[PDB]
Amino acid sequence: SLVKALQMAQQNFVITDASLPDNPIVYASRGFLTLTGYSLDQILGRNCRFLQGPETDPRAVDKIRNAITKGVDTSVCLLNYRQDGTTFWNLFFVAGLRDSKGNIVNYVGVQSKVSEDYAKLLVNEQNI
Amino acid sequence: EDPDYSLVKALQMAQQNFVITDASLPDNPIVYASRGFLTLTGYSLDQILGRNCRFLQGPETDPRAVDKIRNAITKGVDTSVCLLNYRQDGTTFWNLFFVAGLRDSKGNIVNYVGVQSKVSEDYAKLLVNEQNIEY
Ligand SMILES: *[C@@]12=NC3=[C]C([C])=C([C])[C]=C3N([C][C]([O])[C]([O])[C]([O])[C]OP([O])([O])=O)C1=NC(=O)[N]C2=O
Ligand SMILES: *[C@@]12=NC3=[C]C([C])=C([C])[C]=C3N([C][C]([O])[C]([O])[C]([O])[C]OP([O])([O])=O)C1=NC(=O)[N]C2=O
Repeated sequence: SLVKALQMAQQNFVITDASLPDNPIVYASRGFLTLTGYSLDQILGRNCRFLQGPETDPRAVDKIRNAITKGVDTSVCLLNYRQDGTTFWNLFFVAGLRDSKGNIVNYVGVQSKVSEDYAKLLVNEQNI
Repeated sequence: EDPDYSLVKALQMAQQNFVITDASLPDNPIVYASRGFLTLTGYSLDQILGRNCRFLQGPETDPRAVDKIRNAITKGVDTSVCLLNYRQDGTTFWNLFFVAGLRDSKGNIVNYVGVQSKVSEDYAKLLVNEQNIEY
């Protein structure tokens, strides 16, 4: 009763269109704007990867990239950057929205800023 | 290990037929719609976005069923309703849709997610008899 219990804050979510080449962001909640610091215009049309930066863990990025292309739902905690250049730890959950026949045309992303000590716990788990 | 998200679950059981409304905006207008909702209703994105979902309703739509959602919506309680909707061409179908409010850190509903589905005639009769029980 933790990983899901805390993460439950859902006002931070995006929707992406997989039918467009780089699975770009087609919708972002105002909460996502608040969290990331970006305007709607500087988000829409872009792959969510733009939040990442120098100190972002590449091996973590690889894990979700694979999860997404394989269509499996997963969550991941990695280092993200705001509009201004500050960094927060992002625990986000990505889930593919399958049509009646099982094809993914949209994806849901739910983002969460997590504390330092919780991030350390989540990252170490990923290091296995 | 993995979350039981109100939003994620509502969406996964949606069958690519859903919308997102913005509660902060006047009259809780649709700010996103899946292609599934597009084909179902016959409207284009330009004919949908910025509008309240009530535009799918018409002369025969049960005003009682409508009252049910309106109430559940103002009280921020998740519910599903089966009412008669009208496509852009004016043909009718029975819509069984589910709506769930999304709250911010302060508990305020800032977004709604709706999940619509066309139901067969025989199935509708069932859902409606059940619906009528509370009266
Ligand atoms: C971003 N959230 C997010 C939400 C959705 C629904 C999807 C599909 C992806 C993300 N990403 C992951 C990112 O876009 C990309 O998939 C990964 O970087 C791996 O692919 P690449 O090609 O870059 O190796 C999110 N990434 C973030 O860093 N933060 C989020 O909140
Ligand atoms: C519409 N789906 C739908 C989805 C969401 C997310 C929300 C918030 C509402 C709907 N409506 C209900 C409608 O917009 C309105 O809230 C009710 O009619 C009651 O309000 P009013 O002020 O009009 O009495 C949906 N209505 C439909 O008829 N069909 C759906 O698919």
